[PDB]
Amino acid sequence: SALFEPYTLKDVTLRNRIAIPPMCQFMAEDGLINDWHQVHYASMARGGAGLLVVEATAVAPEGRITPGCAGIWSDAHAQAFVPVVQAIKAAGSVPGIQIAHAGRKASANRPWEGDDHIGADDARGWETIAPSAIAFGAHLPNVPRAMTLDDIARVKQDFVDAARRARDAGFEWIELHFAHGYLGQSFFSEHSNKRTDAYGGSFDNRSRFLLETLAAVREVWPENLPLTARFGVLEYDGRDEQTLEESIELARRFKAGGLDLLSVSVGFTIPETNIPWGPAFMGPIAERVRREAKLPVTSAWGFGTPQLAEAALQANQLDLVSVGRAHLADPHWAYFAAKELGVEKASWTLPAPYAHWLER
Amino acid sequence: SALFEPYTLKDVTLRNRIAIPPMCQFMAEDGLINDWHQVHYASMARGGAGLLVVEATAVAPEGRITPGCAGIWSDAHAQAFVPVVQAIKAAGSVPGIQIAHAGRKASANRPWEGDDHIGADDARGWETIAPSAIAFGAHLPNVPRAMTLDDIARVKQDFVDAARRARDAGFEWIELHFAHGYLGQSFFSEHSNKRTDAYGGSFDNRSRFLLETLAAVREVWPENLPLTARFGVLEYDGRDEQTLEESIELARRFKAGGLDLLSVSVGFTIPETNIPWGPAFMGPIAERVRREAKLPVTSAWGFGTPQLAEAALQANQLDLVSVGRAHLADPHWAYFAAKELGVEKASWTLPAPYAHWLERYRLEH
Ligand SMILES: Cc1cc2nc3c(=O)[nH]c(=O)nc-3n(C[C@H](O)[C@H](O)[C@H](O)COP(=O)(O)O)c2cc1C
Ligand SMILES: Cc1cc2nc3c(=O)[nH]c(=O)nc-3n(C[C@H](O)[C@H](O)[C@H](O)COP(=O)(O)O)c2cc1C
Ligand SMILES: CCOC(=O)/C(=N\O)C(C)=O
Ligand SMILES: CCOC(=O)/C(=N\O)C(C)=O
Repeated sequence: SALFEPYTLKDVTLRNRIAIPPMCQFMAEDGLINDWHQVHYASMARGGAGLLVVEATAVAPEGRITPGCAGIWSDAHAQAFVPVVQAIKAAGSVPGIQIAHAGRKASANRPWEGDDHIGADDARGWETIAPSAIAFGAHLPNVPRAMTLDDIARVKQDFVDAARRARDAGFEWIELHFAHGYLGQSFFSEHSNKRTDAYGGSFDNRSRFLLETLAAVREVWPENLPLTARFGVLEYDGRDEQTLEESIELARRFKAGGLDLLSVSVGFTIPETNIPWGPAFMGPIAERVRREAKLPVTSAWGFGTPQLAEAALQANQLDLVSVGRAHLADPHWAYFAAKELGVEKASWTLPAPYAHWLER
Repeated sequence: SALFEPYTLKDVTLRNRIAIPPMCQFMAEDGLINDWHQVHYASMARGGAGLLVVEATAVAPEGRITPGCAGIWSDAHAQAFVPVVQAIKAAGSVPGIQIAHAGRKASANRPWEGDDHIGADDARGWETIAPSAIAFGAHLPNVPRAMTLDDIARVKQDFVDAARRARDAGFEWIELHFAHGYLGQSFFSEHSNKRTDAYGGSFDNRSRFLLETLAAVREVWPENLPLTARFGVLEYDGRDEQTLEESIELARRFKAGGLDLLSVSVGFTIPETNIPWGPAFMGPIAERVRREAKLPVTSAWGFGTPQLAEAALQANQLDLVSVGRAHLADPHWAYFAAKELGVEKASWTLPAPYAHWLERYRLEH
């Protein structure tokens, strides 16, 4: 089974090709994780996935999506991640973290608490920032404050500080969150970036915030640990061929700037789109990024059935298959996949106290 | 769905009829549980089961099955369970514990490390105790020493102390391990009990250790929390009708002694048996105990699919369905069962950070 072949990248060896992508839990308080996250991450890691990327973790308080989002904007926040890192590693998985800034989508309620913007004057809300003073719209109406050059410098340094904290907490894999309509994605997209200075307009200018942030993080993130990013490569906004071509060029520049692997996703920059509502539509798109930018990739969105994950690898569309919601449903999904694909000694995907009893 | 109806026993209410039965993890050191157990139990409790009975926990060091078994023979051992109790409760489940003494099956290797008795020249082992100096046989050849009267008094007091510690740690449900060929079961069975004193040689004498231990625990265990036991009611040794009749009479005496629920199992007292493993094969046996002894019951050993669990309740065989190995495979099995049975808002079997995203309407529209 291709899904259960190991994978090497820099000094890291993943025991299989199953990655758990970042999934916000909305359970932190003032950015601090707690026993929700400790059990959640340790259980999924014991389930057998080779890599576990911890949820979008804000580089600054205003970069949280919600009041429940994790943060890494102080040393105390970073120290709280140490037992999570160590439990993931003790399970034989590789601990990663996605560091993030929600941009204009920040200051929102938790998804099961309305999912909508909280006003900045509410005690629970705060002021949001973005490349341009233009709202997402729909349930996120609040107009963000357009960033100055000083704001750009400050946020970049927050990403750098977050990466250094993640390093010292023991994460072995980092992912910059440049996808999903948050700050980085919104600098890239002409829908949200109306700037006419050095950070807007041309392809070079729209790419600048992302490339400068990557380069600044690269100075502090160890050369021997994978440096990765998530990026939305199309929007399903009627401009897909041109947008994908530009995104592939940015991926080439990421590679030239030291990126080791790209998590290929959708932009979600604006609500006026027509994104597919079915599984594995990203397969051929991720494949094109991988082949044309000559860079390892992962992708997600419906690959959480064992045969689909296996097919994507056999087709060389992906190097790792990210499986998100299936791991919320079943933290031992990797074992389920091994069983379904007929892997020899499939139960030993799990630790001995489970594996011994579940042997075929 | 019957499987998702609440159940009340004494002053404890379970949110559904899915119980996670005790399952040894073999990961403790010197009886102390650790991060293995913390995550293991918290994750299963978040999975939605209404009751989680923590694994066989030794009342005394020599009553561990293996060097990896949990213990509760000191207050520090009990304190180690406090965060497990709290995590199970925080998840909305009810924390129980099975307190145990492995008897002649003690001093064994972990199942994936040979599963057999530790040899004499291995310093990890210890002398075992039992009603009589007779080995189980097969892969458990070590001969135990026959208990003295003082040993009997001491082990009973160890059960009392263990129950008091479990109570003080916050457990809301206790299960005495009188099954599976361990110390209590071995007092009841004529295969293993060769005594001629007050503790063997008649039905009353063979029942005595179990009834005295129950009564001693009852003095310290709160009236308002379920007092339960697991007991092997037949052996599949060619003596089933007579053995089941005696076991059901003992169950009636457990009820008279304040037992609130019986976990109905197989004796496993000796290896020379022919157990007819199959789907839900214990259903009719559990129903017979339930009806003849007039005691609520649970059982296990093949109910671990959503339809088998639901059917055992619809057939009036069980009050709670114990689902063991399926929860090792999938800690969120209770959610899986709710989904498979078409329960309304099935994903809300889980906490919100999972339930929101797994809502069937959200997934389908
Ligand atoms: C609860 C939840 C939280 C998510 N949080 C993040 C996040 O923090 N960062 C991110 O890049 N994507 C996030 N996403 C997207 C997932 O990483 C993934 O792409 C998506 O769930 C699709 O994969 P799946 O079909 O296997 O679930 C989240 C998805 C879910 C369901
Ligand atoms: C790993 C494991 C450990 C077990 N440990 C115990 C135990 O501590 N106490 C007990 O009474 N039964 C124990 N048993 C038996 C289970 O409680 C249960 O009866 C058995 O798994 C059958 O139910 P199932 O078909 O749902 O798995 C154990 C079973 C397993 C698989
Ligand atoms: C829909 C795209 O947005 C995401 O997946 C996400 N983070 O990236 C969350 C928290 O939902
Ligand atoms: C087979 C009967 O014995 C059991 O189920 C048991 N404990 O009760 C263990 C640890 O295996």
